[PDB]
Order: sequence, then structure tokens, then C-alpha cells
Amino acid sequence: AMNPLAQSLNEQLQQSNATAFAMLSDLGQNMFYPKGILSQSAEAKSTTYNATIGMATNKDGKMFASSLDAMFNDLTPDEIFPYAPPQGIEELRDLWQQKMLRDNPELSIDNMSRPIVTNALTHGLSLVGDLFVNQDDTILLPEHNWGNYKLVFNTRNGANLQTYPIFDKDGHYTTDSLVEALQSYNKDKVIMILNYPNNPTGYTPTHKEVTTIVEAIKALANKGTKVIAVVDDAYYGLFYEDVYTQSLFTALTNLHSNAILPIRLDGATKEFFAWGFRVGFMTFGTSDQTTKEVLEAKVKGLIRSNISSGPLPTQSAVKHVLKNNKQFDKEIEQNIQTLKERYEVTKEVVYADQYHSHWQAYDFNSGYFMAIKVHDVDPEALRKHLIDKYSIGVIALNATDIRIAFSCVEKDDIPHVFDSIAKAIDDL
Amino acid sequence: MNPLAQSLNEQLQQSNATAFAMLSDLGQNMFYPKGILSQSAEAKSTTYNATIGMATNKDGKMFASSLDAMFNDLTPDEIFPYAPPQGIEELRDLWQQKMLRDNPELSIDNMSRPIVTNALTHGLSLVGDLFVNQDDTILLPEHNWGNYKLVFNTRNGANLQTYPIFDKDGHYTTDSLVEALQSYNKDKVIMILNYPNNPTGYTPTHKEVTTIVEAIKALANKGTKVIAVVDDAYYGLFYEDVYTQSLFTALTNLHSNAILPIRLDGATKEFFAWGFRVGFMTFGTSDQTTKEVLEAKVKGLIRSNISSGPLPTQSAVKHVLKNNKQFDKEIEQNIQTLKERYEVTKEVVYADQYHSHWQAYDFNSGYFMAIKVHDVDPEALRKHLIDKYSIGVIALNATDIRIAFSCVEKDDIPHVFDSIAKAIDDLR
Ligand SMILES: [Mg+2]
Repeated sequence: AMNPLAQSLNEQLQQSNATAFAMLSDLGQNMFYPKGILSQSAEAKSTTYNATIGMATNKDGKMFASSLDAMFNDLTPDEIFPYAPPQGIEELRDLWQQKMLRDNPELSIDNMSRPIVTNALTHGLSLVGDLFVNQDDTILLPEHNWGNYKLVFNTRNGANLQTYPIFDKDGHYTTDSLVEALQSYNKDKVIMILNYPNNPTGYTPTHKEVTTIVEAIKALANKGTKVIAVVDDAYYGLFYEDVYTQSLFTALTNLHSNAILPIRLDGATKEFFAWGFRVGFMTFGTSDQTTKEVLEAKVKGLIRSNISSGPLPTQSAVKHVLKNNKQFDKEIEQNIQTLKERYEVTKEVVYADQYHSHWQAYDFNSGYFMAIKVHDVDPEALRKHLIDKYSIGVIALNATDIRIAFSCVEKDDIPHVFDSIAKAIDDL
Repeated sequence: MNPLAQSLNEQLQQSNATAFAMLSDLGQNMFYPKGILSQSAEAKSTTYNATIGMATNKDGKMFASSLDAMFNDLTPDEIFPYAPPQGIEELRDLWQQKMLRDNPELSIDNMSRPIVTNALTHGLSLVGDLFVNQDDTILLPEHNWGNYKLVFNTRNGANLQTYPIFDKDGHYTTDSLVEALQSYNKDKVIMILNYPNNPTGYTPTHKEVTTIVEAIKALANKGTKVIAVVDDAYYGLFYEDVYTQSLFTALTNLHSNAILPIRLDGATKEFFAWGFRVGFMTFGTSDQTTKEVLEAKVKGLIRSNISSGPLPTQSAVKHVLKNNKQFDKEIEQNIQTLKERYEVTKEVVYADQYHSHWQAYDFNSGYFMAIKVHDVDPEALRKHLIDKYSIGVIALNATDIRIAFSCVEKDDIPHVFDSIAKAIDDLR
């Protein structure tokens, strides 16, 4: 019961990129983007009297309530009320690609698809699940990770999560355990999640470390394992030290292996301080035109059959600020500088000699968060005590670790927060 | 299966075994995580909340003034932060209030609190996730929206079974639905009820709704579990004396545990806000446990798919629900415009001069009407209308075309149908 259109797409992808086809889930194979009506509706645009549009319109555009239109500035009614395409507003796709190219000097436009707009990064992850993750596939990811990966990939998609450490005994970042995991990996397919800056540790690797990671992934690919390399760039750009500042997507795409499919998920969510906008992007690392076209068709079908399309007003808002808007650039830079100064205070406080008996920080240099391994006490007992007595909210990640978001603590408040954590530990 | 899902399932089984029996495999496995989310809500009343995955300062969330400048009347905390996965709680309340106002025979005790979705398609997708197994059957009219197939067949692997809703003479009939329900031979069905209809613009009378819901009750009592999806995309766009409550109300008032009504409605068409992506999902049940378990599972489904929906458009819909006087008048005017176009369409479609050209399917609502064209192929007609007459219409099937008066000014409608008649004569 596969649609002829899906079969057509599959055959084209098989001829041009058999490994990419082999990576598709069952849903991935069955998906396509329907013609018929869209083509009919498209053909109607050349007519004086277009009676095909499923929206209320009149002589000068869409019908709308002026009272709703009044809640926006700088956007035309056509940038607010109509449907966005399932793939997102085409201009936005262009402008976001331009931004990526600016941020990633070593990335070539020929080596990627045009970014497709998603309902932010979670939707991107869900789309990866739809398109490439079968029940009982394996997700390979650090033991320090975002809890929603499990709900997306295990609970929704039926995959297994296999974890590997990314910090050693002394709380310092290490690639050794990833390399060991890749060397022992015994299946013909893996989906890897790479999230740097990291939630929950706020670590971004050095170029040295990135090289090691991507060379290790290439070695796995060459052993006969197909690698879907999901690059979760939620905190991209929030870099406070001399680290690798391109996306790992670029490093991975520049390997030029047909057995590795890099997928970049990025967006406005944290980069543009726009969490509720729900504007993100999905980009494939491939130089093959057919692959680009078939994957775009399938993603369009996946989006159409899930949410139809994303929010036009917030897509339009993001589109506008991408057009070399120097004021917006400065505002983002200011905001990131605030985070960097908070990071700097956090570094000075967390590594002070007086707290060496209280915790061991995991390396951090980016993002929103850092984590500490609390000594001789339960992180859960510590958390509730901090809420009850000190009026401080922290996250207990696991049996040993606490996460603190310096993203929501003012610079002047940070020493108090950490000193209160140390006192709270000493209490128990 | 996660322990939390097992917990929810056991509670549902004890309180509403049939509702549990309706769940898909995904539906059974879903839950809403505690862990890190629970820890965050416990710290909401802390002075220093360092658990939030956002950037904040003393004033509230951090943001770019250039983006904030694109909105009026909304505060930044109504624009930039995350919405909850279930939607802004105030919006849920206000929409429920609207539903109650629109549906006098609906009791607040007999429904869940509406959950916000990314408009109605997301609602349909969620029904698919939660209740549709591969090879389940969707029972729906043969006149239907093409995306139902992509959502339920292509994405979810269900079969569509159609039944006619118009007789020989283009007149609406419940006879074929009753016949279909009497012969239906499986233990589960997912029905889709879409009135006003796409593509025919028909809404049934009180009389007809009674027949429909009595027939569905009879099927339920034979031992078939009925998920009754009420697609209210065009709700409120009523131009004749028809049933003006949602069919959700009629179905909920049956009080059968073997029928689970699910209402999908939203701002999309009701508020002339297609690109906003604000819709709602409501369950027809009087059982508190059912309400809580289904909400938990839907939250998990949303969290693992899109995370959350767009805050700015949710906040906008909230605002026009609260500050409503002017907005309500503007919407009323737009609907009056649609009514007048309908009235012209009726006057013209049934004029004697066109008796040989087509047979209209009954219509009284929404955006569209359909005609059965005499003696000519709709596709050939559609192409010829574009080429010679500069008229754009949709060819639905082997005999019918759809005309959207939603996008044709009142004074141009007679010309459109004049040209359709002329084009038909050209081809026969
Ligand atoms: Mg999958």
C-alpha cells in the first residue's frame, strides 16, 4: 500500500544514494509530498478569478480582523495571517542558509540541503525520528544529555539509547570513551546525537577534540556502519572560551563519506532569545542533488501530515531580523556578552579553593548551564533543602550531579547562589 | 514500557477500561515525564531559580528589542518565553468558556479542559498518535479533505473506509452512514465528522445530527469502540438554519463509555488566523481519571514532537478573547461578507439556465461548495477554465469540482459560474 509517489522518490534515492535510502525508517520509505491539489492550486494562480484558495480573501488580500493585525508592526498582513508553506517561508530558508554560511566559513553551499523550517529543534528531532529511526534502532549519545531525547527517541520512536561518558574522573572532558564506544559498536546503523554546547554541562569541545570525534565517526562509517549524525545546535554561538566555533555539522559534512549523514538542527530558540517563537531548521549534509530533493519531499510530507505548517508571524519576524539588521545584531551580542560575564563569575566562584571539599565542577565554557558533582551528599536531598531554606532552585540530574543555569542568575547574585549551595551541603 | 506509563494505564483501566482499549501502542507507552520537569515546577517559588532553560534578568526573560518591536499590546513575557506543552493555561480556560457559550447543551463536567495544539492538523496528528494503530479503520465521508489520508494512512498506517453523504440528486443523506454503521464488522473505528464540510460546505440539520448520533450509539452498543473525531475547522460559519452546536456536544451527551468524542477546533478559520497555528483538542468524558490520563499522554505526545506551540500567537488569541468587543465585531463583519457571497452563490448555482450544466451538492456553510458537472471530465474542465476563461477551480474526483466563495468577491460570483457553464458547453 505504498503510494506511487513514494515509490518514485525511493527509486530515485536508491539510484543516487543507496546508503541514504538504507537509513530510512519504514515511515521514511512510505512518505512523499502529495501533488494533485497543490499543483491544481498552483496552476490557479495564473487566473483572474482564483476560486481554489482555502482562505477568506478579497480584492486587496486576505480577510482578517484589523484588531489582530494591530498587534504587529513591520509585518504585512500577508506576513501574519496566511499559511506558511510546509517547508517554511522560502525567503527565511534563504536567509538562514546565509547566516549558516557566515557562521561556518568552511561550509560550502554545495555540500548541504537548503534548511527546512521546523517548529523549533524538538520538531527537528521528531522529524529525524520519523524519517530515520526504526523501532529498536540505537541512539548513541553522552550520558550527560537532555532528558527529552529519551521521550522523543525511546518513548515515541521505540529506539534504544546507548550512553557513553564525556567527562573523566576529574570532571574534565574526554573523547576517550566515545572512541571506545565507536570501536566496539556492533550494529549496521547508528543514530548519534552530538549536542555542543551541552545540556546540562555547558561544554563545547576544542577543534582538537572535534577532529578526534569526527575521525572516530569516519572510522566507524568505514567499518560498514551507516551513521546518522544529529548535530543538536540548540546553544550554538554561546561560546565563552577559545573553542571550535563552527557547527560540528561542518566538520562532519567535510568528511565526504556517503555512510555518514550529518543533520543539523538549529534555530531561533536560544540563538535569538526567542524560545516561544518555535522557529528552527533542519539541514542535511550531502553534495547530492537527488538526495537533497528526495529528503526535502519526504520532510515536507512529514510536516504536512503532523502540523501542516509552522507559525507564519514568528517565521516572518525571524526573516526580518536576518536581513543584515545591525541593531538586532548588537542586541544579540549584548545579550550573549551578559551570559559570558555570568559564565566568568561562575568560573571564579565554582573553582575557589574553599569549595574543593564541596563539589567537583564538570568543565564548562559555553551555553546556559554548568554542572557540579556534589561530594558526600545526595543531590536530591540537597535540592529540596535549597528550595526550603535558601530559596534557591537547582536541578538534580542524577545520583551525583547538580545543574545550575547561570542563564537565569544575575551576575551579582552568582557568588551567593554557590556559597548557599556549599552551606546547604555542609548542613547535610 | 516506562513505569509512569504503566501507572497511567492501570489507573485508566480501572476507571475507563474502554478508553484504555482505544489506545494505540504509542498511546499505551506515552506518559508525561516527572524527573527534571517536576524539579523545575517545585522551584517556581524560589528567589533564585537556576533551573529554567531560558535567559533571564531582573526584568524578566532576556530578549532582542528589535524582535519585541514587532509586537504591540503584548508584554515580552507573553512573546519570548516557552508556552507550556499543554498551552497557556489562561488560553485553555478562555477557549473552554467560548466553547460553553457556543454550546449551551454542553456541560463543563462532561469534557476535559481543551489542550492547545499547533492548529487542527496537529490535533488530527495527536488522534493518530494516541488512538490509531496500523490497520485500524478511519470511517469518513467520500467527500473529504485529502490530508486525512496523509495523516492517517500514510503516517499512521490506517485504512480509510468511505461512505456517501449525498444522494443521486446532490441532496445530503444520512442513509449511507447508517448502512455503513450497521454493516461495520470491526471492534474499533475512528470516525471523522467534518461539518461544515470540506469540500461541500454542508452542515446538517438538528434532525440529521440526531440520526447520525443515534446510529453511532447503536454501533457502540453492538461492541465497537468509537473514537468520534469532530473536525470543527469551519465551525460558526453557518448561513442557514442548521445545527449550530458542535457535533461534539451531541456525541458527548450520549453518555456512552464506548464512544470517545474528540473535538478539534481553533483560531485557524474561526478567527481568520490560518498562520497562527493555534487550535485545541477536547475529550468528551465525565470521568476525572480519563481526563487526567489523556491530558498526561497528550502532553507527552506534544513534548516529544514539537515541545510546545507558538507563544506569541497563543497570547494574541488570548488577548482577543479577553479584549473582545472590537475583535468580535470585525469577525462578525467578515462572516457576514462570507454569508452574502454564499447567498449570491445559492441564487446563481440553482438558476434554471444552468440545470443542464451541473447538479449542486447541498451547501449552507463554510468556504466551499461543490457541483457534479454534467457530461464532462472535471480535470479537462479545470484545465480549460484556466486556459480560456481565466477561472481557477479544483477538480475533486471523477465528477465534481469545488468552488471557494471564500476567495471570490460577491459581484464576481455570477461571472465565475457563467464561465463554468460556458466551459462545460465547450467540452460536450
Ligand atoms: Mg521512527
